[PDB]
Amino acid sequence: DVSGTVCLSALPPEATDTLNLIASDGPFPYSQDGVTFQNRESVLPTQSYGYYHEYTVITPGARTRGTRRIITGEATQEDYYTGDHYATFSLIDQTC
Repeated sequence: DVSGTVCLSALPPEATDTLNLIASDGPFPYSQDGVTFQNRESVLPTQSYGYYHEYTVITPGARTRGTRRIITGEATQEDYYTGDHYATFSLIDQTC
């Protein structure tokens, strides 16, 4: 299930950066950014394979990819933020 909605302005500034790269279709910091997200645990609504894609939300000072990501849904303005490594998700509202 989705944990409600959250304004983009209420997320880390890196979330905004990630959405800007997605808008320009890259380039991304990680060649894997953009890979299909399976939604294997069905946390997000059920959709066909390829409906979702995952992108890194950089964590300051991290040597790894961290636990922050943005999962895009193919629908317009459909984006999910996870700060706990795919455990929970919140719908991102870019209008606030």
